[PDB]
Amino acid sequence: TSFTRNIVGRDGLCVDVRNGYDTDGTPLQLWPCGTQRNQRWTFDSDDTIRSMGKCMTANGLNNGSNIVIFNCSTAAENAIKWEVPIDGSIINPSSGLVMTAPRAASRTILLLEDNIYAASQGWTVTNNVKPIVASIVGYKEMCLQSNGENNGVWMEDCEATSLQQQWALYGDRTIRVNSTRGLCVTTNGYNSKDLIIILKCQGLPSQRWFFNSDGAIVNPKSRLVMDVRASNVSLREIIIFPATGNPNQQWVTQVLP
Ligand SMILES: *[C@@H]1O[C@H](CO)[C@@H](O[C@@H]2O[C@H](CO)[C@@H](O)[C@H](O)[C@H]2NC(C)=O)[C@H](O[C@@H]2O[C@@H](C)[C@@H](O)[C@@H](O)[C@@H]2O)[C@H]1NC(C)=O
Ligand SMILES: *[C@@H]1O[C@H](CO)[C@@H](O[C@@H]2O[C@H](CO)[C@@H](O)[C@H](O)[C@H]2NC(C)=O)[C@H](O[C@@H]2O[C@@H](C)[C@@H](O)[C@@H](O)[C@@H]2O)[C@H]1NC(C)=O
Ligand SMILES: *[C@@H]1O[C@H](CO)[C@@H](O[C@@H]2O[C@H](CO)[C@@H](O)[C@H](O)[C@H]2NC(C)=O)[C@H](O)[C@H]1NC(C)=O
Ligand SMILES: CC(=O)N[C@@H]1[C@@H](O)[C@@H](O)[C@@H](CO)O[C@@H]1O
Ligand SMILES: CC(=O)N[C@@H]1[C@@H](O)[C@@H](O)[C@@H](CO)O[C@@H]1O
Ligand SMILES: *[C@@H]1O[C@H](CO)[C@@H](O)[C@H](O)[C@H]1NC(C)=O
Repeated sequence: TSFTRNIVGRDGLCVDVRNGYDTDGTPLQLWPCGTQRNQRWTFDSDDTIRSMGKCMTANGLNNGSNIVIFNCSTAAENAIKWEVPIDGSIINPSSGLVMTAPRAASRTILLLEDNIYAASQGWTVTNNVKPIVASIVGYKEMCLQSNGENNGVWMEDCEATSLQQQWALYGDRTIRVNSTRGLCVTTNGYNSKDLIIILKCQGLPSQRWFFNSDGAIVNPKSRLVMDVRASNVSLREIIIFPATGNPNQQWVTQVLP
């Protein structure tokens, strides 16, 4: 009834108990991923998440409160229970606040903040601490392709040799240009028909995505899903749109060699 994994988030860095100290109150931070014990988190059926025999703990339950390691028995019960929603958040049920990395840098200290569905609030519980590299196959068995910073994404015939068809699926729930990992698939607004482009990763809600069980790629803040505009690949426009279940909104990841 328990299992142990890393937790990968912002910029592909991992949740790390700072300096590897286990004394009560030691902050959680981002640090490059590894196998050290202070990055190994055990998920127990009691909804605790433990490292080095101690619990991930909200040191307070307010906007901006720090998350620390603390003795599981002596901490407040409200402070040591967590849930891992399917969209990749890590939520403290008592407060409703979510784990947030407010900066991308190593040594950034993790905070509970109001959920805004930001990419800074996306996490992946996994033993593979590298981004998964895949083509994103969609409408007409075509492949999603990048076309540079600030430009639209669009569909093209799948080519094993097209680097701009290769996507790094990061633990913070961002979809990144594999060959330029500072750049993120980004919706240019949260309204229906807003265009999906490539922009510098800035941890924004516009840069967060969820691969749901229906084959959709969902932007959690807007609720909207990636859509090949008008089922017309020649428009070279991918938008966000309400989920319809139609072929122009169905996507599969295909892992690359
Ligand atoms: C919870 O904490 C967040 C980080 O402190 C707040 O965002 C920050 O709000 C500051 C003004 O209080 C502003 O100068 C900062 O730029 C901003 N930081 C970022 C990165 O957004 C947040 O406050 C809400 O959202 C901001 C953008 C403003 O609209 C505030 O008026 C809001 O209160 C805090 N959230 C809440 C609901 O308290
Ligand atoms: C969490 O805090 C508990 C209360 O301070 C620790 O249990 C206490 O450990 C003392 C020193 O080891 C021991 O004298 C006390 O009998 C015991 N108190 C109680 C109420 O059990 C606990 O330490 C862990 O569990 C105890 C029982 C021993 O097995 C320790 O060796 C364990 O470290 C603290 N937990 C951790 C992980 O530090
Ligand atoms: C995706 O991009 C990554 C990062 O640039 C590429 O990975 C590098 O590949 C070279 C050659 O194999 C290795 O020597 C490095 O160790 C890799 N870097 C990292 C950080 O993993 C990768 O080849 C790209 N393409 C695919 C399909 O993954
Ligand atoms: C093994 C070990 O304790 N490693 C930690 C690492 O996980 C990180 O916490 C870093 C900076 O705070 O301090 C050490 O290098
Ligand atoms: C079935 C079909 O092509 N639906 C598309 C829809 O998915 C979206 O792209 C919209 C934008 O105006 O255009 C059409 O309704
Ligand atoms: C698809 O888009 C292209 C390019 O803009 C346009 O020329 C064409 O007529 C469109 N096809 C349909 C069926 O609307």
